[PDB]
Amino acid sequence: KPWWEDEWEVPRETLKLVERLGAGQFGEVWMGYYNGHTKVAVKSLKQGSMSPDAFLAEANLMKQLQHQRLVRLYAVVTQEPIYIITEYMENGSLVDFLKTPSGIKLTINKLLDMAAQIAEGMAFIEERNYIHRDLRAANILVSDTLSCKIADFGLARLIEDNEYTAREGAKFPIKWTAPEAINYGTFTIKSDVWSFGILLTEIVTHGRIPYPGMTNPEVIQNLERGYRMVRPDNCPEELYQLMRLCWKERPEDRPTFDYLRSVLEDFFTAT
Ligand SMILES: Cc1cccc(C)c1-n1c(=O)c2cnc(Nc3ccc(N4CCN(C)CC4)cc3)nc2n2c3ccccc3nc12
Repeated sequence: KPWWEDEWEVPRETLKLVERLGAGQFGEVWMGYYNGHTKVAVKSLKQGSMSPDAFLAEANLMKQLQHQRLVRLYAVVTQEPIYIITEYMENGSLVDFLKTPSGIKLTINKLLDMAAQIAEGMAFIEERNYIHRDLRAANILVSDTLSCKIADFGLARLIEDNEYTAREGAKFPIKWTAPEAINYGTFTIKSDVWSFGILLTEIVTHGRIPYPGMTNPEVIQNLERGYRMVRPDNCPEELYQLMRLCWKERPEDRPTFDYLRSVLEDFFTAT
């Protein structure tokens, strides 16, 4: 819909940027207030850094994917500089939070709770025929009440058939991406499942980089041998075996996110 009819378009005057949370090549992200009282996160595009159409596509997707377990789109300002306003998550990214004095004290019970919350959000994405493609602790935001939500749908895509085929040039994080995606550029919800497995290791190690002491080619070599990530220190065996399900060779053999949610919730109540 044109901006003058779009429910999400709001006057730039309604926003007050208060604190910068991040700055980069394509712009900045700020904590701010909408109409003085509502705390929000604001992403601003650096004119010239990238296509505005590219910048807003993420916001347009989020207009389509709304759920309690996914960071919510709040509004957009489609006049340069273009802004994307969203639901503010007080405790930032999960990978960072798990490293704070608070995150460090979390019991395995709360870690499993969070893991299930994440699988819950993905189950929704899975059900709506979407894929995330960038599922990792860095892309899970934490609230002031210690609840988690899926974020950054920049690579997210509606799946019309079964898979999405990236471009022969597209590049992705080796340690977090499923083999089929790394080798054929083919993504399915099953690829996200693999990423979830990796994310589970990030949770249990309180943010440690997956495959400790290994370079990307070492990782690929070991995977091809049938090996999987070595058991993280202090990782409950039940959880480890759940991770291994996420890492099965055949995409089709990996479980659904609803199954993962279900199991993790049982793990939670058991602890
Ligand atoms: C707005 C937006 C549009 C499209 C896609 C996404 C993912 C967002 N998007 C949010 O929803 C989004 C929602 N909540 C937060 N909270 C938050 C609080 C403290 C810190 N910290 C912790 C303390 N250090 C000091 C500062 C950073 C970091 C984050 N941050 C977001 N951020 C970002 C924060 C830093 C850098 C980039 C960011 N992009 C977003």
